[PDB]
Amino acid sequence: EVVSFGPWSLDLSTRTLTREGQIVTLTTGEFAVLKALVQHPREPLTRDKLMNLARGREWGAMERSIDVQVSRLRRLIEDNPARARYIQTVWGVGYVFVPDGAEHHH
Amino acid sequence: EVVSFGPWSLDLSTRTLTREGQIVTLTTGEFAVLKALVQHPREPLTRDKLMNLARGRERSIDVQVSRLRRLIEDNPARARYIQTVWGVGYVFVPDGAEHHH
Repeated sequence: EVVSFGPWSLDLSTRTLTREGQIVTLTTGEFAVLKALVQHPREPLTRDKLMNLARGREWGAMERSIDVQVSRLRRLIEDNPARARYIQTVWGVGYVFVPDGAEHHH
Repeated sequence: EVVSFGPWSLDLSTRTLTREGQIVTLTTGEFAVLKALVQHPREPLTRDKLMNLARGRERSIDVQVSRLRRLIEDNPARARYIQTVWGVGYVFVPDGAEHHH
């Protein structure tokens, strides 16, 4: 079960993120949040749903953790982190994984 | 069970890190690694012992420690609370005391 997006590939078996031959170091949390997003393409996830998927509901009180984790994923995977395309912000709700990097209008 | 080090306080009950009245945002991993370290003061932990304590179920740890350091250390390049045990892993020194003392 390997998912691709632009130059990135994520292998959910070996829990590895690759690009251009190199395996990139992710934290367990970054991996868990990325996994959740790629397993829900084009579906908006609230910050709570993301934490519930990534880490379980016993961590729910550290919800703000997710915004930090997403911003670190973005610095890594986005052509331009300030203009994220793979992980887009759903305003007032949370985040959405767009595998093709397509804007809202398409 | 609240532990202090310099201006920092960590409440293992409410899982909150405070300084100067402000609660600081940690990731679950940063919290788990910090908890492990403060629960083992002056005991060198290998990278594996740290991962076993933090997450049960690991290069992740070095990244997590370096982020903890950027946050908690007066000078991150000269860590005093989280010191490097060369070739082994890391040690939590609550008073920030150097190796010679």
